[PDB]
Amino acid sequence: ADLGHQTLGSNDGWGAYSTGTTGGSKASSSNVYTVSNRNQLVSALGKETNTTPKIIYIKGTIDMNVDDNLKPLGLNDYKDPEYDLDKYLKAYDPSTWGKKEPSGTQEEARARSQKNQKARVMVDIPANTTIVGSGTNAKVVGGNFQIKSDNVIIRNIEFQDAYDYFPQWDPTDGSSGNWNSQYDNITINGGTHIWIDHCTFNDGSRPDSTSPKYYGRKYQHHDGQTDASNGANYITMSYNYYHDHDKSSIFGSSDSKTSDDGKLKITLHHNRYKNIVQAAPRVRFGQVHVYNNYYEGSTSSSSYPFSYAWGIGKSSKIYAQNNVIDVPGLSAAKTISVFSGGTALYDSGTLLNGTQINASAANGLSSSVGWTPSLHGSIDASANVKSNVINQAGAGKLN
Ligand SMILES: O=C(O)[C@H]1O[C@H](O[C@@H]2[C@H](O)[C@@H](O)[C@@H](O)O[C@@H]2C(=O)O)[C@H](O)[C@@H](O)[C@H]1O
Ligand SMILES: [Ca+2]
Ligand SMILES: [Ca+2]
Ligand SMILES: [Ca+2]
Repeated sequence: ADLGHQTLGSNDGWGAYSTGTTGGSKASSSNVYTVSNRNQLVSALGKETNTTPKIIYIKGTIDMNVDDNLKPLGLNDYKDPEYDLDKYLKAYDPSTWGKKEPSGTQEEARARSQKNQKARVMVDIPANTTIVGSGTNAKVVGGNFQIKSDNVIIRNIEFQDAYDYFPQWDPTDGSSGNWNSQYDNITINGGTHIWIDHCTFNDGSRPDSTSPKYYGRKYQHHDGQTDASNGANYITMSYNYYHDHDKSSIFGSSDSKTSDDGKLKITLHHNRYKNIVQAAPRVRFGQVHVYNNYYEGSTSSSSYPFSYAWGIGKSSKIYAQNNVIDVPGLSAAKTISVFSGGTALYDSGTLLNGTQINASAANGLSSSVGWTPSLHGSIDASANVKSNVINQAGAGKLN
């Protein structure tokens, strides 16, 4: 079968559980689409009631920041009449505003501005859908695909620059505050039976090195790359290339969402993470199988310095096998970041800078996560992971 018609293998990660991930493989003739712009994409997807098996081939570059005539939209097109960046900055300067949450005219105007862009860039993917890139140059630019449905395959697409024109200031986010934006490339919001394979995720032509600092903090236009929240379950992400981005993959969005316990069952394998700062992945609650991934970066990089690979969040149950991390000078312990409530990590075969390490033991964590993954394909020796992943991961590697 071609990429449009292929299904997730019956052993290929958590996505293969129960009914598995077949996407729109069973699509009838009238439900196979080829799309090359936002209008065609939105027409093909339809609404949440569009649950018939469907296949969507993406041809070329699809820019999501466009109006109904496909004319590009920017800051001044989305801006609420009452919003002004200068006045926003003046209103919420810690020097005069202090550390209270931004409120009043400018923040309300920014929120409205944000919703205006959201209307264009954010799109829901209905049940029983396969979306695949045709050829080697299929791109989604500025878009945020959201999956709340069951049974969705996304493959062979380069997702670029899910860019928010209206970052929100939060003075309480961290010890010196932070700017936060709303769009990921893909958000799995309660979505189930999902395969994301051979995709590329990056910040396009607007990397964070092109954003200024306000209040001494990066004016952050991006959020996540592939995030999963709100009971998202039975997901395989394989052979993806994540690069040049801050926060990559957050699975479980809140310590308070205890209903995520027993969910967020995600398998990540053969993914490449190059110049990713953090959260690759950051996990709360979930039984997450992380195997044969390759991580490369620098702690001293001027654009996207390495912070950590695995985030051991509250009640996380990461099961890691034969992953390879290449970050000069990094200690075994600092391969991961442990957050309150994170107490356990299974890792075997972890290679740091060519040396076998035990990331869990280096951090005083229990090696018992209470499960062993049965749904997986062949496991590469750590020795071959770097080569295999560099050669095979990302969009434009099949076609
Ligand atoms: O900004 C986000 O997407 C995340 O915010 C929180 O992250 C923390 C900090 O805000 C962030 O700058 C970095 O230091 O990581 C922190 C963390 O991972 O805890 C939330 O905890 C995340 O779920 C996410 O919303
Ligand atoms: Ca944050
Ligand atoms: Ca976020
Ligand atoms: Ca997100």
